[PDB]
Amino acid sequence: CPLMVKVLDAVRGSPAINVAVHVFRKAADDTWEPFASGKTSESGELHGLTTEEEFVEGIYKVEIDTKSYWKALGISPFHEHAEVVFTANDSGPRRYTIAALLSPYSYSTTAVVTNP
Amino acid sequence: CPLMVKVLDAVRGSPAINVAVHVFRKAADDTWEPFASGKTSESGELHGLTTEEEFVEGIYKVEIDTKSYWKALGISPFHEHAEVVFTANDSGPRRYTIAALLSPYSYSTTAVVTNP
Amino acid sequence: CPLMVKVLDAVRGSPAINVAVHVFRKAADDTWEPFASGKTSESGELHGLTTEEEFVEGIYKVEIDTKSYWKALGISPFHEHAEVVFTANDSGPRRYTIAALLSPYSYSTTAVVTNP
Amino acid sequence: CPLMVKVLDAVRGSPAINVAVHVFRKAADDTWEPFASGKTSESGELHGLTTEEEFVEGIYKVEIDTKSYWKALGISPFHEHAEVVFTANDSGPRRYTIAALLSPYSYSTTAVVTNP
Ligand SMILES: [Cu+2]
Ligand SMILES: [Cu+2]
Ligand SMILES: [Cu+2]
Ligand SMILES: [Cu+2]
Ligand SMILES: [Cu+2]
Ligand SMILES: [Cu+2]
Repeated sequence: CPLMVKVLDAVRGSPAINVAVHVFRKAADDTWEPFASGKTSESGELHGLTTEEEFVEGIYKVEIDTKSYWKALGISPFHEHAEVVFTANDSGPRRYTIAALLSPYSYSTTAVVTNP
Repeated sequence: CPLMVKVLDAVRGSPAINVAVHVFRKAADDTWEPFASGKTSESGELHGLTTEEEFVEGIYKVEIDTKSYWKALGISPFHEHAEVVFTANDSGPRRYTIAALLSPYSYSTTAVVTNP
Repeated sequence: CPLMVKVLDAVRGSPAINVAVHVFRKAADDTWEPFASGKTSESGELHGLTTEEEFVEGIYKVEIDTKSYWKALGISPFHEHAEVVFTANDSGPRRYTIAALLSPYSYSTTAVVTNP
Repeated sequence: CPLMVKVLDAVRGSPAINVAVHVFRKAADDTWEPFASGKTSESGELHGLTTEEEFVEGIYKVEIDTKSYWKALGISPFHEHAEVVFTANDSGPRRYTIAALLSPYSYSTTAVVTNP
């Protein structure tokens, strides 16, 4: 993968399992175009979103559907989503990991960029 | 001020001054109606977005735009568009503080909800 | 108050009330001398730890103890001992705010340094 | 590994490479006893700190030497360390990952516990 998402749950101290993730890419008309989506695995990871050939230079939006996650567990959270926007491949091809840490009233997101 | 926004820069341990903030409210037809807007002061806060008379039950979006903040540091390239969507006053009136913590590859946001 | 502590609970999106805070200052012999202590108020803040006359250049430790906070929620088991160590006023006097964000398996802390 | 540490740099959007990590275990006399230490790899990970047989029930302290890290890069940070305290194996044997996100004025730490 050049693009991985990883989601952690701060309440339970576990990976967030089975969370919906939607990735969008900013188009020429200046809207968000759907790019990929998936659900996190037992380990809280989502691999296989794209190929290197399909993950070109651009602006991407990762949208994690955290409200459904917290409601599945009986908790009414604050946010609808955890979002993060990043700019890809301005200097060509790279591994990208979007790490997200969730709690009912707070979250953080991080983009890690690695040249293998 | 039942609604307040505070923005901080985690590299420089400073308030983020002149961050544009826009707030929207979901209408009956499911479009986003404009609700309030402002800039963060010297202490990174924005108060006076609304009154309790106008801040009714609903679904609200707060968008922060950090462009002016970065530009004036002489960091033109990186800047942030961040958004939270939440449900307000569903169990009666509350004071909301939306706090955001910025960094070049990471973003955190937290919400503090009290009852006076 | 050139030194302030703010504690927030990220599960409940609330201030943490009655958190004991202790502050220490490194002495000439490299032992930690007691400097100040207090409890967080209703809004999760502690002010009045010191004056600018007493808050001189030095290396300071701030310890937060969340036991009373958890106990009163009926969460006895989990509680936190957290500590930050930092250098204060090295380039002249500054106001410091040490903010902490608690959760069962995660902890965040941030420092905001301004110059009045 | 039943114990891994993972450190990320929020400024550069990379793993934190070559950071010193010290792990302590709380002893019977109620002091911190040294348990293990190591440096993060190219990927920001430290594996091999212990065996399952040696990582028994107890209270552990992970101390990341972040000040040296930031100074290596030319930045005068706020904190001396990123710390985290956790309780291990109260319910027997588990994989533990201590994830840390660093910036010069803020950090977060998370303990992830997984039953393989
Ligand atoms: Cu959605
Ligand atoms: Cu309408
Ligand atoms: Cu813009
Ligand atoms: Cu002395
Ligand atoms: Cu204690
Ligand atoms: Cu050390």
